[PDB]
Amino acid sequence: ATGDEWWAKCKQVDVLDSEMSYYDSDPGKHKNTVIFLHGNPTSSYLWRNVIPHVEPLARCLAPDLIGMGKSGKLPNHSYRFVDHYRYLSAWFDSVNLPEKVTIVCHDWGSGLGFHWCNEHRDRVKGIVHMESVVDVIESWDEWPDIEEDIALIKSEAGEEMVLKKNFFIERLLPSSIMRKLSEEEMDAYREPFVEPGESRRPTLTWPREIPIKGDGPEDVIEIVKSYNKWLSTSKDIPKLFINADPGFFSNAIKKVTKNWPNQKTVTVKGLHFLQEDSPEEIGEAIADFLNELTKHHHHHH
Ligand SMILES: O=C(Cc1ccc(O)cc1)Nc1ncc(-c2ccc(O)cc2)nc1Cc1ccccc1
Repeated sequence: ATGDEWWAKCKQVDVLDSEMSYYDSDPGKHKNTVIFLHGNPTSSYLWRNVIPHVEPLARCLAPDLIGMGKSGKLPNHSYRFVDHYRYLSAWFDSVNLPEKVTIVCHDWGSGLGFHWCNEHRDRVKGIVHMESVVDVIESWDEWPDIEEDIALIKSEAGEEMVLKKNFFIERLLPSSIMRKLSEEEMDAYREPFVEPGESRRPTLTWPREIPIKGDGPEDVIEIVKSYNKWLSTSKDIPKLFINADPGFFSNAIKKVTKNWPNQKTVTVKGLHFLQEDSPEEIGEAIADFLNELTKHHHHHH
């Protein structure tokens, strides 16, 4: 599936001063509805082999975050978490969502989705999350050891690595898929970032936002602390954690969420970009989760 083939099935809608591209399986159809949120450095294309398993059960939306995929670029090249939330938040209001939705999310898309859910709790049918931002990083012994890499990316070498050498696309992304991407799959991911310079800025700002205790930005830390607190006691919100084996953040997520009520776990084969190694098994687990939702079980503990 080429990039042009994927985006040919996608829509665009104005958002604030810009526009966002997005996949919509059933525009205008008020039914069971699932929103898929990608992360860094991917796009809605990441969900292309997952959505077909969910589409029979739900209208599927998968937006391109601002500055990414086929969505607009911001002329000031500010793509902090709050910048992204601004546009995603407005996007939610513009695609005719029913009263409650299910969020499926990955990486920084789970940061944005968790926060959106925290701020619209009455609209959350359920949350599927994987390789997700579930808490502030307080110890590098509980987490993958990227301390030195984050420091490196925060320095001036970050601009060279990403703006000029597109590090996240050309090295990080394929390093954390187990299979080898086809070269039309790789071009799909290169496509939004082919012009060197500031078009790649979103893939540099995103790791610069990572919520590290005593090193991460206070606004992202407060947002994460506050949706982590909410999720930790969200007994009324059904949740699926898709664990990637061996994964990247998966092991740290496994233990950060031990205490969370009403969360089931399913493990699949994968590193960070698990959707490219087990698309079908991720798709089936979502369909199972969605079939169980409709039973609206009254859980005891
Ligand atoms: O900052 C993030 C977002 C994030 C996701 C989950 C989570 O629990 C906390 C934060 N991710 C990130 N941020 C920075 C880096 C990173 C940067 C440089 C480097 O040499 C290695 C990893 N990696 C990553 C994730 C990643 C992506 C692809 C492959 C491996 C790992």
